Amino acid sequence: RPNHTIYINNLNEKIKKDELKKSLHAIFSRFGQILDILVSRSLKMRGQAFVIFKEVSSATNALRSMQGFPFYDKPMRIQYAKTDSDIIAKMK
RNA sequence: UCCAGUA
RNA sequence: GGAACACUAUACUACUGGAUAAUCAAAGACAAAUCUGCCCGAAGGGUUUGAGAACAUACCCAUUGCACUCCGGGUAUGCAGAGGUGGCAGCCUCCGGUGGGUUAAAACCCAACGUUCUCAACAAUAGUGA
Ligand SMILES: [Ca+2]
Ligand SMILES: [Ca+2]
Ligand SMILES: [Ca+2]
Ligand SMILES: [Ca+2]
Ligand SMILES: [Ca+2]
Ligand SMILES: [Ca+2]
Ligand SMILES: [Ca+2]
Ligand SMILES: [Ca+2]
Ligand SMILES: [Ca+2]
Ligand SMILES: [Ca+2]
Ligand SMILES: [Ca+2]
Ligand SMILES: [Ca+2]
Ligand SMILES: [Ca+2]
Ligand SMILES: [Ca+2]
Repeated sequence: RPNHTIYINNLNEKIKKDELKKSLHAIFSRFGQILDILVSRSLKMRGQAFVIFKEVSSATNALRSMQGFPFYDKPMRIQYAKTDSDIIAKMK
């Protein structure tokens, strides 16, 4: 079910944390306001990224019209955040 | 291993 | 450069180039100034080497992973960052290599950035100067 944050995995693991951040924000800006974007290259949190929007309609729209997107020769796998992000929890 | 210049 | 004021010589370290005649050339960052705030100490000043650890960058193995506190493993690499008396933050200047601006081209300018901590060793000798 719809949520401000979207979970993206199947991301090219060879990509630097800085480059990936700026690239993600770029392809997801046309969808709405981006409060933040979490990326880690840990053992557990790599190949993935959380991307938070300010509006749920933005996220819902981003998921739908970006699924399987060829992001670094690897078709994205977007999904809704199972849980809510801290940024949003401590707010409303 | 010596010699110069430089640092 | 030369390591706890400062300078010089020597041993010595590094860059670059040479063969007793040891060439020319190349190579070279501590130059200028000594800032602001806060904070810790009995005292603030390391152009040395090493060892751990962390971090970064190449590959290699493993990982398809729901986080929001950094944090898989392995091989190689790191030997350029500097000054402003400790630390954190900011600012000024320098050196370096990227990316912009301006030019006929430079030169000038703008911006972002550049390996850190811990332990251990070493910090000589000769001379000079408060
Ligand atoms: Ca010098
Ligand atoms: Ca000297
Ligand atoms: Ca000395
Ligand atoms: Ca000098
Ligand atoms: Ca000076
Ligand atoms: Ca005192
Ligand atoms: Ca110093
Ligand atoms: Ca690694
Ligand atoms: Ca290593
Ligand atoms: Ca370096
Ligand atoms: Ca410059
Ligand atoms: Ca110029
Ligand atoms: Ca800055
Ligand atoms: Ca100590």
